[PDB]
Amino acid sequence: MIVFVRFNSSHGFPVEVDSDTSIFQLKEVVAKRQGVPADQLRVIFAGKELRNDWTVQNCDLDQQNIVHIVQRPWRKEMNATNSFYVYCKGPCQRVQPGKLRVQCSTCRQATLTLTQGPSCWDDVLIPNRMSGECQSPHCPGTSAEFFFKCGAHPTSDKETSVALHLIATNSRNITCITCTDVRSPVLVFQCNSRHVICLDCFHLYCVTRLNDRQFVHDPQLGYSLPCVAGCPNSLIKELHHFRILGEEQYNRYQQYGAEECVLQMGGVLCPRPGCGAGLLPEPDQRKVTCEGNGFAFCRECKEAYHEGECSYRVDERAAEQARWEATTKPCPRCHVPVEKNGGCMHMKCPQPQCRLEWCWNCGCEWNRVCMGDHWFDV
Ligand SMILES: [Cl-]
Ligand SMILES: [Zn+2]
Ligand SMILES: [Zn+2]
Ligand SMILES: [Zn+2]
Ligand SMILES: [Zn+2]
Ligand SMILES: [Zn+2]
Ligand SMILES: [Zn+2]
Ligand SMILES: [Zn+2]
Ligand SMILES: [Zn+2]
Repeated sequence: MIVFVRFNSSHGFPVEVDSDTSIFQLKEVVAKRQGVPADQLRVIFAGKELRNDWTVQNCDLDQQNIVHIVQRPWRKEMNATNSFYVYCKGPCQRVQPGKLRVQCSTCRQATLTLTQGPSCWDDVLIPNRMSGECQSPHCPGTSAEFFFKCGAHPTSDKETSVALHLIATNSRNITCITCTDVRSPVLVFQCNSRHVICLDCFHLYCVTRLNDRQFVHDPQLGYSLPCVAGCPNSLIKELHHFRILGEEQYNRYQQYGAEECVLQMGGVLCPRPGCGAGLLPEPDQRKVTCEGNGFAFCRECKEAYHEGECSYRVDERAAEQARWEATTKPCPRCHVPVEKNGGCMHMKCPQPQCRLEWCWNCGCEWNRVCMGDHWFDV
């Protein structure tokens, strides 16, 4: 039996299997075809992942179906303090806990005394949105500039990372829409229902819909994907979020609209996994080589050039389980209770004979580590 494997490319090259051929064996075959460890490969078919020990018959893989193969190792912390996540592009090259910092938006020093602590994303994302008096001599300094750095290791004061607004530490023990596991962290989709997806699933979701070319062109935004359950008006607008796919898959995303153009005209894409390059032959030509300015292929079947003939829904309970949205403490020194009034973890005690500033979560004296890790609740 012949199925088609899409591996980090939109053309599905063929592989022979029987009914009794296992998934982990199908992987082993594509693994040694492409110089890639099979303990990193993931079989995706009609939006469901196929398990190693399943067979073609267990999978109901008919003749001339199309599977996807994608390189993401499965990675098996729930109780984390942190509130924010950046994408660190060196060294880490992955999603890490963000460390939050503020400075005056004019002089650019750590001298801006904030009118009040932030409590939500818009406070620290939207420009000129919060305020204070800079202490710097002779600085007009009216506006706070919040910036994020990777938390995992030391960072200089200019070595910043982009925030991932959509990503949350899964403190609410919410299950994933696609795979139904309680994983942390998760990406919350900006649909009505706030459907939740784990980072693994997200990866697979993006890379398959990349190979399918089922990405959505929004006139006033570029190319993106909605919430996986097809929720209306849920395109991820904050396009820095497709950086969490790693350089290589992210680089395919940056080429997508360039490639879609080449097809618009009448050209066609090189099928090699790796080279996703666009080419513009004579409309009536059947032979096509990688000329921008590697190999020669057949315009029709997209194999090494030859002669004569060429050879979703999500679950209801999963989707309702996966919605992100579905008092006073004693002052650590004086012991008298205070309420929190918003999202901010910065507390001050109002008894004037103690007046301790403290972290609401930790019950310790307020400090840069709580400031950076969990200034506010999310
Ligand atoms: Cl975040
Ligand atoms: Zn880092
Ligand atoms: Zn200033
Ligand atoms: Zn998942
Ligand atoms: Zn949704
Ligand atoms: Zn090529
Ligand atoms: Zn052909
Ligand atoms: Zn007190
Ligand atoms: Zn704290």
